[PDB]
Amino acid sequence: VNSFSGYLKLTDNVYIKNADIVEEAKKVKPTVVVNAANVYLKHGGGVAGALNKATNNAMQVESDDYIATNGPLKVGGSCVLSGHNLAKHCLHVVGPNVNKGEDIQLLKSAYENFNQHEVLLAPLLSAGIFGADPIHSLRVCVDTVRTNVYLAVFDKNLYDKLVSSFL
Ligand SMILES: Nc1nc(N)c2ncn(Cc3csc(Cl)n3)c2n1
Repeated sequence: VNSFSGYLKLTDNVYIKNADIVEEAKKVKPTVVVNAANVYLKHGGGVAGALNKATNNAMQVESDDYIATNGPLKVGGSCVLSGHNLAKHCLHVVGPNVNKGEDIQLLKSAYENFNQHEVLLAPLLSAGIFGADPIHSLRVCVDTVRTNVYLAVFDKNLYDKLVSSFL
């Protein structure tokens, strides 16, 4: 038993809700929140900008020290950093950004990072301003992640479409 409430059950291990990831993390305080990061951990918009803003820029400060020491992530890769006031940990995961010309086949690789964590609160990777098809991202998530993932979709209209089209 965990603290997640109000989710539609999609499969044995995947759940979904129409929620802003920031409000959802502040309420649950999960062990792991996933950030939809870029390789530079530059948290400008989408999920990253919203999460970072909620940490009063502490996420960005921590991230800049990480990059200065380790260099950029790979597309498809991840790193674990602090969750600040939102979670114990933040798993920064880089899905392919379609609007950047990155290979969408790396979306499966990106979701594989979730399997290193028993339970996660996460957004749909590569959706929204990353330019991939959200229906596709949800399908790759369900077909790749084996651990317990609580998916949050902020756009109501998108949420309704994802549910009604899910096989
Ligand atoms: N659950 C949630 N909460 C937000 N505050 C939010 N903002 C943009 N998206 C969609 C998204 C997924 S991956 C990238 Cl990039 N954007 C969000 N999803």
